[PDB]
Amino acid sequence: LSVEEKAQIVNEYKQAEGDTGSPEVQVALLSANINKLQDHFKANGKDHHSRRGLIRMVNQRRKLLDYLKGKDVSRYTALIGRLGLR
RNA sequence: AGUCGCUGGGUAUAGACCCGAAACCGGGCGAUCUAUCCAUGAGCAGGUUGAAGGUUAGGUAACACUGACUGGAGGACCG
Ligand SMILES: [Mg+2]
Ligand SMILES: [Mg+2]
Repeated sequence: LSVEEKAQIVNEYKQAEGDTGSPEVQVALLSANINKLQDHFKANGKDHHSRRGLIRMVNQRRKLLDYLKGKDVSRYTALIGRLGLR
């Protein structure tokens, strides 16, 4: 993922902060990066050592959602529907 | 003492006392039956079975894979 494509996302899903630590910043950065790789793995089929890196990012994303659900519900469904998951 | 007739018995060559093969060769006739092919036609009551596919619900990062609804394949099944 590029540098300005990171800066496009942090500007968008900022929690009126200027700050990159909140889960709505972190979940957004991972989800844009999984969608980019899906055509790398339709050309490269036998790329197994890079398949291993993608499953790290998927499992990291389901851990931050349950932390988000384990605190609030209003912040949760305002983020699930804004990305279209589950 | 031989020669040319005539009438008889033989012999040679021609179907050669009469009847009787299976086969072989040469010009034709035939695919209105039957054996394949070609062009143009039509014939097969009824009653079962239920493939692939598709839709949608779940499902998965995605493809997996599940269910339901449909669907109408076969040198398929009874008749
Ligand atoms: Mg004829
Ligand atoms: Mg004929």
